[PDB]
Amino acid sequence: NDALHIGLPPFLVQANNEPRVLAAPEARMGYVLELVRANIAADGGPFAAAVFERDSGLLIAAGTNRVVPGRCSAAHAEILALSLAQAKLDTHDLSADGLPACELVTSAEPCVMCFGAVIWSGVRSLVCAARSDDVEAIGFDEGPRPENWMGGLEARGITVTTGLLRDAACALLREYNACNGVIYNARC
Amino acid sequence: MNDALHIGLPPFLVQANNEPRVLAAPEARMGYVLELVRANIAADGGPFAAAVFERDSGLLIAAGTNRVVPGRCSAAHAEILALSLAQAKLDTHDLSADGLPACELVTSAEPCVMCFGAVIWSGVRSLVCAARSDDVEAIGFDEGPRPENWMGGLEARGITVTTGLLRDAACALLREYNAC
Ligand SMILES: Nc1ccn([C@@H]2O[C@H](CO)[C@@H](O)[C@H]2O)c(=O)n1
Ligand SMILES: [Zn+2]
Ligand SMILES: [Zn+2]
Repeated sequence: NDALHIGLPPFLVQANNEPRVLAAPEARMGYVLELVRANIAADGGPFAAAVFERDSGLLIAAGTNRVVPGRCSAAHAEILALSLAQAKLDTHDLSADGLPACELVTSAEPCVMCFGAVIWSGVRSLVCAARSDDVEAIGFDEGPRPENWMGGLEARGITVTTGLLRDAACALLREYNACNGVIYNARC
Repeated sequence: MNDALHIGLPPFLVQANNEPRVLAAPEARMGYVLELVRANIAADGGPFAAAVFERDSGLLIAAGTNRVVPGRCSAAHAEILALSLAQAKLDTHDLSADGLPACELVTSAEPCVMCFGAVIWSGVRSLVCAARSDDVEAIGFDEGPRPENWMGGLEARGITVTTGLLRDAACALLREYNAC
């Protein structure tokens, strides 16, 4: 109660502690989707994200949705990934002098809150898997984002790419929803 | 710290989140939030503060301030901290959980797009702002690309919005921050 403290589950600490370099976009997203599955198993939401150095593929920090277990509605994957990267690099601005250009790789297009977080973070690129329609058509609300939000990011100098490994990302979302119920199911 | 995400709070804010406070009148609530603004500036933070109160009684639940630079966290806006600390105190991610008294976010200035979203997901049923978006822009702070008619967006989701409460007092503090 004397500070904002969002604990990270073991698999996420593991992810943030082990050096990892993933050059290809598919490799980066593949890893982020692995975190989605691991997070679901760790009582978290079906969302994950990670900040990588854009030009080297070095993983800086990863985050996942810890809203329920962390008793914090702001604990979205993007918020955690961006904040943990900033804490590690010791700056609130990921585009600060001397720092490498950063990229946020996310399992799904950001909700309105994370959309804003991306703009303030300093990352220079956003790479998404599942599309907004995918998540919303599955019961996930992205919230009221501004018109042509992608264009807005582009105007902020933030490059946007979406649909990367979309099929696998959507499969994981539907898999989560298939088990998102109170009635026990051994398959879950 | 390494593992978890840990945003430390300055002395005045730790105190604000532990001392009993019941402020019935909206102006009393905002007056207190503005006091946190000045204290935050003295504590190397941005000129913004916010607090979550029980809407009817005025019982203070939690307070937050802009700790972006000293906390090395761009998401550490006043609103994010206030809503998050309130959720931690009430043991839930949803401030609208059945049984909980209606909550209200009293903030020193209209929210940026990130905090606009945070308010929506928080469970608060009311938002009360002092300084207007234009006042914030007037000292170099960006509200970001918020959707058209953001206030209507909140009202459409069951969140009442009040703006301009003690606006001039809030602006006096914003201008002072800019000058110094
Ligand atoms: N892009 C998105 C979309 C949704 N969510 C999460 O799933 C819940 C319902 O949409 C939301 O409450 C939130 O936990 C998310 O983290 N990120
Ligand atoms: Zn989000
Ligand atoms: Zn904000």
